[PDB]
Amino acid sequence: SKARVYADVNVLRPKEYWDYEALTVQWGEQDDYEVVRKVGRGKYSEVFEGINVNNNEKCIIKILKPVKKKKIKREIKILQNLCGGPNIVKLLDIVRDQHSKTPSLIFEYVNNTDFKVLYPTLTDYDIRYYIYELLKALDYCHSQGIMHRDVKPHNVMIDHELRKLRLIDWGLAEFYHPGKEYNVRVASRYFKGPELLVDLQDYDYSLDMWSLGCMFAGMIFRKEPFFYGHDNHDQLVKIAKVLGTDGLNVYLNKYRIELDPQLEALVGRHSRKPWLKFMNADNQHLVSPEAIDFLDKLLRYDHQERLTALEAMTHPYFQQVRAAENS
Ligand SMILES: O=C(O)Cn1cnc2c(Br)c(Br)c(Br)c(Br)c21
Repeated sequence: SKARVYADVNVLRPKEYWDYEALTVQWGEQDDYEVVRKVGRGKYSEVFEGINVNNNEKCIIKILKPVKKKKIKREIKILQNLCGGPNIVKLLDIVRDQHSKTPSLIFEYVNNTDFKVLYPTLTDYDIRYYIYELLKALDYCHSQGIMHRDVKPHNVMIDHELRKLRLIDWGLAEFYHPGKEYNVRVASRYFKGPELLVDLQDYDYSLDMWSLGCMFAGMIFRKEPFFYGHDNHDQLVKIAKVLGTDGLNVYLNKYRIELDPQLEALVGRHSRKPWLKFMNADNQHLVSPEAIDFLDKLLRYDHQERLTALEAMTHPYFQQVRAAENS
């Protein structure tokens, strides 16, 4: 398998663009940044609102938990390469503690609202608008030879008062090289594409479009998360019960993949459910043939058949967002 767009971005660029192991980190001054309050945490970092003591401007300080040199360089290089792109979080400095060597990444501040409380209040137009803004970020990173590989609501910061969005946490992101076999232990379970779940390692930017489609399904159907598996096997089952097993077998045969027999046994046999099986009273104002059409074109087993992010931006579901942007 090869990406159908942007396959040659790293082939054409200087080796230094993508050879992140050759990066020499240029450390700033740790005392320029002071922690104000904790705002997030995860397996690989704790996140704080901070202040730059020189100019009294807010920032975000991401303090990294113990990590290999290779992995920190990958995230720094990808952030450096993407800084300035539409709706991409901006890495401003990189510092570390002298005694422990604990590194902190310093970002422009973003004033986010908890998605679990925000999404119930978004109107149909707001869903179209924020998904468009997220697609700007995905088409940009893909155009720069990068897959994010962890798109989920937790990594999409939205300041709803200011209608501003940033795609954050580039810690799982990778450069795309044609034919490379990648680790499938990426993304959050509920957003993992079928490629990860069936061990197709030569995947590409289209992985991010499956994760996007799971986010979008969750928003328009008001079902968080949309595919609610308890482990990676159960995740494929939850997908197969919606998309049907016929499509799955076609996919598996095309890429000459066989399922582990236990996984095969769990998946069983399922007809394709129609997307309208999911509409109900709470979500009804958000669900339309344009939304379903757009969703159906993202949630395909075959990663080669999904819309690209640039194709998604042009889908008529977004016509009003485009028209508004034009003036
Ligand atoms: O995980 C990350 O990269 C950083 N991270 C975690 N929670 C984060 C929040 Br809340 C904001 Br606002 C920003 Br900006 C980043 Br950057 C965050």
